[PDB]
Amino acid sequence: STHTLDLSRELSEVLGQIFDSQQGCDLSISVSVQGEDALGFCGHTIILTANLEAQALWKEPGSNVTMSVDAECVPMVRDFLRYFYSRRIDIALSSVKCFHKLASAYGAKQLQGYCASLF
Amino acid sequence: TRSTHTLDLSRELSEVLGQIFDSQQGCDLSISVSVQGEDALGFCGHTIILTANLEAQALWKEPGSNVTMSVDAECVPMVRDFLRYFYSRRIDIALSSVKCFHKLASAYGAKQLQGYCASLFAILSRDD
Repeated sequence: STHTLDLSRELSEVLGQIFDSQQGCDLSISVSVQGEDALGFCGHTIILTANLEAQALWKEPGSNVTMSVDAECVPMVRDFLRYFYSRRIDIALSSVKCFHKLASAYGAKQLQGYCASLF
Repeated sequence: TRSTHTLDLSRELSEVLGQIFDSQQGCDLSISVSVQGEDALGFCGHTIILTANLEAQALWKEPGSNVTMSVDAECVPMVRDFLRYFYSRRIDIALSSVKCFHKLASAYGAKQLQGYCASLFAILSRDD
């Protein structure tokens, strides 16, 4: 007889909130838009290296990664990076075009396959 | 705005986080398990994962810190599964371990585990 306790349902948002806080980072993500560095974010190598979707972000702790995105796709970058942590993403008609561009350019094969089927 | 398509691959996360602890690589916390004074067994933690869990409140320390855990000689085999529970957020408890797992949770602020173990003996009050 073995009685199991499971509180693992929270883990999707638990990991998502680690990215939201932007504290204890060991990776710097710069978002260059129209030449100049428009936005900035940070990552946690320990969480990122565990996900095959975040293969583009599999770098040495302390490395600076430069993300070049279209001016149209600037609001969809935060959700895209959070998807590597949370492993959950909500896609609408207006964002399926931009999310497919990001997944193709940054090796998020599962997301790329999902966006392609939504057309 | 009327149609939203959601992708969810978050089911893996219980074991994904559990395997991070299993590997014992890329640690930024040293956990020394002492039994009757002298050091018996050693482990390592990841502050980023541990600080996210309220159960691991005892392990909420600066990256690089050395944490000492003073446990009973009987509760030594339950130490590895107790620390993994902070990562995986899942634990398998038996009749022989429910006594030890309640001692660990009470002494190291794992309130959810302490509450679960206490409710279990109302069921295990009998032999089998």
